[PDB]
Amino acid sequence: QLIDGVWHDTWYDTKSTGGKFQRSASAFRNWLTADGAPGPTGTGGFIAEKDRYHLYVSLACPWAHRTLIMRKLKGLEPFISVSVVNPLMLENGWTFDDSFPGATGDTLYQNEFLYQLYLHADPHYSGRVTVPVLWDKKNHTIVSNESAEIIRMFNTAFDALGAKAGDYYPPALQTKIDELNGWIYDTVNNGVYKAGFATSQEAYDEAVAKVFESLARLEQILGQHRYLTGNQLTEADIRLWTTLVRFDPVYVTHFKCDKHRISDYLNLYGFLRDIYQMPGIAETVNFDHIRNHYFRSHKTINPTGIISIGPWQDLDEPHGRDVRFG
Amino acid sequence: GQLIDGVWHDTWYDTKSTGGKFQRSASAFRNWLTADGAPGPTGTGGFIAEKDRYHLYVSLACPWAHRTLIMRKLKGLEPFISVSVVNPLMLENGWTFDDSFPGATGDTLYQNEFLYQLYLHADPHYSGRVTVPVLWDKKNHTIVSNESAEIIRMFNTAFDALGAKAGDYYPPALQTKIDELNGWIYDTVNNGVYKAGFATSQEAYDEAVAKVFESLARLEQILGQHRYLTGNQLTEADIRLWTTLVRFDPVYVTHFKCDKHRISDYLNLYGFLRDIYQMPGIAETVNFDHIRNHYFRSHKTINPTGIISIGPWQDLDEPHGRDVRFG
Ligand SMILES: N[C@@H](CCC(=O)N[C@@H](CS)C(=O)NCC(=O)O)C(=O)O
Ligand SMILES: N[C@@H](CCC(=O)N[C@@H](CS)C(=O)NCC(=O)O)C(=O)O
Repeated sequence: QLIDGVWHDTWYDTKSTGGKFQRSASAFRNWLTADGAPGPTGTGGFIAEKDRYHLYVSLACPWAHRTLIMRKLKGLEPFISVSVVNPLMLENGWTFDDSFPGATGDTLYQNEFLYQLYLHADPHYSGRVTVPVLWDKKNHTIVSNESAEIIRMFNTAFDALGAKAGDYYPPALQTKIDELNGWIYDTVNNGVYKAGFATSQEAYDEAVAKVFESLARLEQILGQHRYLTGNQLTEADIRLWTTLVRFDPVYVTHFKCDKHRISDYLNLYGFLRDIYQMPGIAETVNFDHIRNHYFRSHKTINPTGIISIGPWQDLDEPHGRDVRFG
Repeated sequence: GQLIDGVWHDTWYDTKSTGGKFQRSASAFRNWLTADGAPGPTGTGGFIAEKDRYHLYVSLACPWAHRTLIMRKLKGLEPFISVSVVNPLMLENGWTFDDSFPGATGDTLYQNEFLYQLYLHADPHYSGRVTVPVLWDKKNHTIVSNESAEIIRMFNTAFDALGAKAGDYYPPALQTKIDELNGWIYDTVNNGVYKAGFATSQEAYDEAVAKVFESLARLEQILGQHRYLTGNQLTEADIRLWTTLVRFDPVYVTHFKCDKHRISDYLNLYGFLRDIYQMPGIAETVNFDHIRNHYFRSHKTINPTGIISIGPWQDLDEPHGRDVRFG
């Protein structure tokens, strides 16, 4: 964590006294727009254009992963450059230590720590230092560090400039999507963390049951049609998939969500391989980063730092859900 | 923890050592219970098979201790061997006689507080690990054996003339095959899962866990040829493999990170697991609460939180067919 301009090695902190962290922690909720107008929150004028915006991600984070997937589906590679922090999130938090294969270092300003860029945008900044970060190269500031919104910007803001066709938040499906997003976040995306980081046996039992209850639900839905809302791929699927692709390799063992493996569900496993095999998506998946990060960064639950050999799986097996449905 | 010169050490066992290759009690307890009281190949004589003399201190969580409980059922030795179950929580005092946990009985002979008190009684200045199972001699108030591989040999024959059920799980004809299996099954599986769970470095874990799955693969091949490891006869090699197998999905998979495959993913190993589990008398010896509680809560070095994972789903009651499939 990063308190009023200074870092604190998990020293967050001595306690509280006014009052939640803080008045600038989600002060990065601006929107990229096509006209430069401010979005529904934050301020303008971050207008969609080339060679201006940049992504700071870890390949290990399921939230940052969303933005990489949307970057591929929408053909935004020629508009949006990418920096990849080191997988080992140690005492300094996200680090620009390259050397780990696929780690790039701060390829813009050559900083040494992710928290440095947060300061370069607000030196009096109080709050968490998270990926993903959508960065304005021209104002040297943070547009947004909220992945749920970054993927919506990517969805339309670049269309006139030549983005690939696709709308992952179509006005018709929006209420279904917001609804799915609601419980999928609480019971699955964030669910596996509530379980893996649970404080007591009682906490863990409640969290992990929610996880598997929802999996049974999703298995059912997938079920009646190819994706969550029907025959159309939406951001609700992408948001579910980033957790799913990490489930068998990390969450099952590391976060003790071990009642069933994704590979045990007919549909969920098919869904997993489906999106996995979409052109361009496999390359955004890097299991070394994923596994090194979780097993080595979380000393409070895996003190030994040992990376388990991992549940067996083959994501390249043809899935036939394109045929099966509708 | 560990006893040093009669003194228990809360897991500072010891402050290194400076002396060094424990000990004069590394001689452990290796006497043999025999039919006529003659001495076995180690230890001394006088431990003749009889009623109301011998007792067994176990944990329901321990695969080694579990071997002796199973042999006790198969051979019908309940009339001759009484049993005490220590508490599953193995903390800073080692095995404990804390009842309160269901299945824990306290010390049914002398109501001690700690397993290590029994060791001290046998050897007031004992230096070594305080382990289960312990075969205790009520007459001479000492320890006969604390070596599970030998206790099962004793159970297998020592009582044959006093009413033990017919059955030889180490018969002359199969001894060579059995000894060979025991050798590699012990090093890569019974103890292999431990080498993996407690590996100090990533390299140590990598080598242990691969040998574990390499051996399961080999075992899967063997158990697709006949009902048991050596053919159509159950032997101690099966029993020794089984006690690990039954703990594999509830604990070793998650807790010891042996998670490439689940036993339920193997047709034959999973059949063999259900097959032995469903033999009369066997299921009573299995207590998943003791097992899952012991491993997750006791090993704070591996699992600081002491959280007990919900655990891989399984079902050992479903019929297995192995009684017919072969041969
Ligand atoms: N709500 C934000 C937060 C993203 C997030 O939780 N990122 C994690 C990755 S697991 C992170 O960088 N955490 C580091 C920290 O909290 O110190 C989002 O959806 O992107
Ligand atoms: N040599 C013993 C080994 C059994 C053993 O080490 N049991 C473990 C339980 S998993 C134990 O009592 N360990 C206690 C300790 O080391 O402190 C045998 O094979 O009978």
